[PDB]
Amino acid sequence: AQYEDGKQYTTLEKPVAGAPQVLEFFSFFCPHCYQFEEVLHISDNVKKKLPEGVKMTKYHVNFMGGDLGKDLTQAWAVAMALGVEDKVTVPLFEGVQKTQTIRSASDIRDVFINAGIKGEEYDAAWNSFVVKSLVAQQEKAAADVQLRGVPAMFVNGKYQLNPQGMDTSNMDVFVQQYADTVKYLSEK
Repeated sequence: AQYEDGKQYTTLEKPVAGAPQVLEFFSFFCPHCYQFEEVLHISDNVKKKLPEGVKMTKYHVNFMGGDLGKDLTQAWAVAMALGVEDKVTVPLFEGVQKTQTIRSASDIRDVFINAGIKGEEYDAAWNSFVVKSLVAQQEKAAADVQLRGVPAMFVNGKYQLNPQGMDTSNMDVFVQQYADTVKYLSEK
């Protein structure tokens, strides 16, 4: 074939019932995630090629950056709850990996404040049980697929993207190949 198990994707031996259709895992400590978001715009290009009636989910993971890693997962829960993912993703990535001005929960908070979310509104979210379950979901989804690395994408809880098996000579070509694979896996 032209798409073959083990080449552009791998198949999960232990399939995951009821999973989100397109599920992506990242970490703000993850250098390739930085690339995936800021240089490649993977999530967005995948979306551009998905059929619609297709829900796209992105979750943070705990296993990088120790204590701040967890904070970052709670903060992403807050971002999801407030629907401000698009206003913090870039300053969070740059704060962790470019300028290195994120060192504590408080610095994470500053990004939101400067992105216009109100202090009160952030702290309330931060402490809300809706946010707790949202953190729980993120962890549960990671746990369901035996996740030990990011960036990672899963399609219908049964296929995992395999980007090491795609040409990286041209960044645009890498993205299209990636996205087209998601779409093929989507229709499978």
